[PDB]
Amino acid sequence: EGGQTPFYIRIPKYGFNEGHSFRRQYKPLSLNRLQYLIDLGRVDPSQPIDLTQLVNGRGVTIQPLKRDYGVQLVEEGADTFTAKVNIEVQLASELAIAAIEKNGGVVTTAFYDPR
RNA sequence: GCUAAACCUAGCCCCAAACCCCCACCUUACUACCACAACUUAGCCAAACCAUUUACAUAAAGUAUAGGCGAUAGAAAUUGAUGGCGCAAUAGAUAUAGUACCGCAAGGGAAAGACAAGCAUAAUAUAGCAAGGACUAACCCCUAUACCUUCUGCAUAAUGAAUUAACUAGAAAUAACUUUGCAAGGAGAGCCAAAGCUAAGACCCCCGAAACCAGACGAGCUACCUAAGAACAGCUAAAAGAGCACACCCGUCUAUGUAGCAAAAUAGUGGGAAGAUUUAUAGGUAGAGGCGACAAACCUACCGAGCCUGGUGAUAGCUGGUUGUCCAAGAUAGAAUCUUAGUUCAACUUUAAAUUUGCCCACAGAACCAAAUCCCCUUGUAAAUUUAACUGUUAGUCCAAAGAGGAACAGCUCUUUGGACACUAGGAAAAAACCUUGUAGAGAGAGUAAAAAAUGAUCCCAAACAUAUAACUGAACUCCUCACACCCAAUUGGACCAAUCUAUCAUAUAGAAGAACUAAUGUUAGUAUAAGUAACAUGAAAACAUUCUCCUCCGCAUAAGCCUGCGUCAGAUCUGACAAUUAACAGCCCAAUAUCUACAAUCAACCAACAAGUUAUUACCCUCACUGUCAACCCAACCAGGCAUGCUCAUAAGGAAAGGUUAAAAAAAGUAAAAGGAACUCGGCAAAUCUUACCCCGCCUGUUUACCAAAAACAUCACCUCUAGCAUCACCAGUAUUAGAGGCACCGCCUCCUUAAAUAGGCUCCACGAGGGUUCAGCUGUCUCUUACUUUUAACCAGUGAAAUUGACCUGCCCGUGAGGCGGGCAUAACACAGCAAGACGAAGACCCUAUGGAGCUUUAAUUUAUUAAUGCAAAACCUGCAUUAAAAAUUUCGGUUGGGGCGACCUCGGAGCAGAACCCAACCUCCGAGGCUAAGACUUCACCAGUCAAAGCGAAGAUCCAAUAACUUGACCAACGGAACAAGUUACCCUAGGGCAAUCCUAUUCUAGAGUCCAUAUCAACAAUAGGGUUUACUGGAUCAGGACAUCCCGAUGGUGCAGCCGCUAUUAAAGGUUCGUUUGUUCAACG
Ligand SMILES: [Mg+2]
Ligand SMILES: [Mg+2]
Ligand SMILES: [Mg+2]
Ligand SMILES: [Mg+2]
Ligand SMILES: [Mg+2]
Ligand SMILES: [Mg+2]
Ligand SMILES: [Mg+2]
Ligand SMILES: [Mg+2]
Ligand SMILES: [Mg+2]
Ligand SMILES: [Mg+2]
Ligand SMILES: [Mg+2]
Ligand SMILES: [Mg+2]
Ligand SMILES: [Mg+2]
Ligand SMILES: [Mg+2]
Ligand SMILES: [Mg+2]
Ligand SMILES: [Mg+2]
Ligand SMILES: [Mg+2]
Ligand SMILES: [Mg+2]
Ligand SMILES: [Mg+2]
Ligand SMILES: [Mg+2]
Ligand SMILES: [Mg+2]
Ligand SMILES: [Mg+2]
Ligand SMILES: [Mg+2]
Ligand SMILES: [Mg+2]
Ligand SMILES: [Mg+2]
Ligand SMILES: [Mg+2]
Ligand SMILES: [Mg+2]
Ligand SMILES: [Mg+2]
Ligand SMILES: [Mg+2]
Ligand SMILES: [Mg+2]
Ligand SMILES: [Mg+2]
Ligand SMILES: [Mg+2]
Ligand SMILES: [Mg+2]
Ligand SMILES: [Mg+2]
Ligand SMILES: [Mg+2]
Ligand SMILES: [Mg+2]
Ligand SMILES: [Mg+2]
Ligand SMILES: [Mg+2]
Repeated sequence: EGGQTPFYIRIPKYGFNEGHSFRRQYKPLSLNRLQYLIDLGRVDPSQPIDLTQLVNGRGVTIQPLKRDYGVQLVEEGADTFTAKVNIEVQLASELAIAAIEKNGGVVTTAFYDPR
């Protein structure tokens, strides 16, 4: 800025990003999307839905190398979800647990290390 | 018509593949043959200084991490791995060649081979950016201030260009926009994804410093030193840095010369010339180093720090450049910044896109203490806001107005409202800034706008006109017939396109790219201009055998250097062949071991000194090989220069000062000069003559700034001060009467005259000085005052034949504007030749300012102790590690506004007038101080960063980075107060890039009013007023020639007088003519005869 102290140096530091490379990330899998994938025949609800079968149906795109650890079910679309699925994900809000149980479904949260 | 112009390939560039190749020679390299050794990149460069710091498959990932946490730097785990839209002789390699040539050396480093400019055929005719309108007609008429770049516009204010041809300067990401594919997914793994992804398309130049660091090359020049050599006539004087003076060395003063004979010479005049002298030969000292009788002197022509290669395409807020066509939008609020020669933000500009209000604006409304301004309903309009994406400009000039500063002036600094300029056109003379006028083309149509004067110094300046009806003239404005994108800088958008290559046709559609030159003191080649100019050369006659005239510190030889460089023949105006220089002279040397090796040389004897100057034994009975041998010569680019020694000392040797002519100027050298003899001049410089006296400085001889200073500077005997008790590489084969480092400079003594005239001259201390000043006498063309002759130059004829310079020129004078070129007058047929120097701001060197350029010097400016030296502590009598103290260095910097730059103040924030009435507006203008939590909406110091107010609701009544921190957070400095973490004084040695209508007053005319023995006018004439003219520092003369005005000093004419008269005094008129010589001195005057 011509010698005047630059704008990006007169504003104090704060840990907006400290640790960002190690804060784990999870790709959402909304119930809307799960229903949409089930209907069009991409995932198969007559077979346990793990991460492999979510990806082999191109339902979510997992990036291991960017510190994604897995999927998280999100409550969006709890209404209108009608499917009997045995889904294994890496997180779940209690509303998603409900949405999967109310229709006679089992949901289990597993863990997967980056390797 | 010459000169030229043209061509193809010889080769090369980038890839792929494949791992590539007889003799002599380290001594003086290219020479057959005898007794030591090799083993961290600093820094240019970024941080806009600089100091820590700064780069040398794909993906992960520009992530972790490092970092004045600034600039920037930056992993790993894991993943998986024969060809050419190339050049084609200024290109491609530098290449026909690392040759020629340059340099001592390291090293540098070429060229080329196959009807352009310039001229001729054919010189020109008043006048003028060389053209345009035209015209029957080339000129004549009217119009018309060259181009680029930089400053606000620039008449050329300044910079650049002789001219042609060739070569020569926009490379790329982050987003965005456009067009395709696919679309909740895209992508040929890694990435993105709340319509996004993938692909393509578009956008970021060239030349130039002083410098820095590293490694090489240089002491054949010069500075000094070493070894072993050489020179120094004659006279005077006898052991001396003695006197006069040759060879030799130096270089005082003047003149010539200034691209010269010479990148420092020539001629004369000069200093030394037995010594501290001069000099040939080999060796040594090497660049922050050497050497230095210190001058920043010299180290291979350019040294306040050599040269070459590399880092290097150094960097450059600075200068200069930046190449096809056409159209369109397009300009002067401000803030911060080691900042005002620049950058970033804003404001303004541009494009694409979205949306709906934008501008003008009455009535109402805005405070207590003149102009106008603000705000909106309508109305005339069609624009405005918002979003996405970039560049560019920024502290401009003039005019009207209101203010502040300098008078209410100085064409003066600053703020504000408006206009114009940097855009077109017409007017006021020329004219950026006044008045008139804009949207662009063709017309041999038309209507208008503005627009005319009244009553001191070269040469006045349109010519004229008192009285025939007021209208006409006049633009690119407007109308007319036709056609329309077709007149701004920086910038931005768009439509076209020259030429080349590739794909397909086989000029088009595409794709590419070394893709376009009126301009960089651009580079290379060609040819011009100055120019057939400056300059150069061959003694005479002849019968080519010879004779004559004149000249030389020259000639012959050796050495050094060079290497066939005027011998014959044959071809030309130099090329080839042939031939040569014969060793006795000179070089090329030596078997070993021990021994010795005290006393000079000077005609070497007298006196006298100091600087002190080979063999005995052992081994060998071998013979002349090898090389230089020439010349007109070497170092200076080819040369009035440089070059050691021996002998000839004016020549037995060697040469030629005049191409022919005439006898102009100016110039150069020389000779002569009447009377006077320094009156010249800064000065007796030069020349002629040869004498004297003093004063200042330095004791003397000597040395120094190669190439502007030879001195009053350096050195020097003598004296003094400081340090040092001693081995084999200097001091030193030395030892306190010695050695090194400093100051000073023997010795003795102490710690009013001058001239006619005058600003000049007048601690003791002999001798000396190209030192400085003064004087006597003489001398002389220095001068009063020039003149003649000779030589060179010169001018002409003949031969040979440059260079600076050059935008184009068809190249006048006077006045005005701001000048050969503009305006108004005047002049004007064309053309050589020789002169001159008034003008063409006619073609190196200085001075002021700037750069967060460079290099220094000093320090009590900041940082360091790495290296050394002392200690101190551990380590096994010496070295290693750590710490402290010092010296020695090393790296680094020099804030801002300013009287007239310096001195001195201030530098952030706040309040009052300028800024009278929303907002804002400068000051080194005017006057003063300070250092509870949550949350709708807003205001703001014209950016940002900061800053400010706040309904409701819930609870109680001076920045960033760093360190200490558990913390809740915390501070100093940053006051140069948007802040480098820590840096001053100075450059007379500096280098590069660049910029350059007077307050106070002087004088004359107006009231006379005051005086003058009476009386203003015979004189001063006070203040003031009206006139023409300047005052810059504190808090440029002289010679030479002079042109001009009159405001007249003289001469001329006239009036009054208190001159009763010449002369005086004032006043009018008059510029044809004239307006002296000297002493002292040089802000230039003044004084004096
Ligand atoms: Mg600063
Ligand atoms: Mg720097
Ligand atoms: Mg070539
Ligand atoms: Mg070449
Ligand atoms: Mg021609
Ligand atoms: Mg001119
Ligand atoms: Mg020029
Ligand atoms: Mg020598
Ligand atoms: Mg550059
Ligand atoms: Mg600057
Ligand atoms: Mg326009
Ligand atoms: Mg309104
Ligand atoms: Mg028009
Ligand atoms: Mg074509
Ligand atoms: Mg080009
Ligand atoms: Mg050129
Ligand atoms: Mg001439
Ligand atoms: Mg001549
Ligand atoms: Mg021989
Ligand atoms: Mg012999
Ligand atoms: Mg001989
Ligand atoms: Mg002879
Ligand atoms: Mg001759
Ligand atoms: Mg002649
Ligand atoms: Mg005489
Ligand atoms: Mg002397
Ligand atoms: Mg002397
Ligand atoms: Mg001639
Ligand atoms: Mg004039
Ligand atoms: Mg002439
Ligand atoms: Mg600066
Ligand atoms: Mg500097
Ligand atoms: Mg104020
Ligand atoms: Mg302000
Ligand atoms: Mg603000
Ligand atoms: Mg409240
Ligand atoms: Mg500052
Ligand atoms: Mg400031």
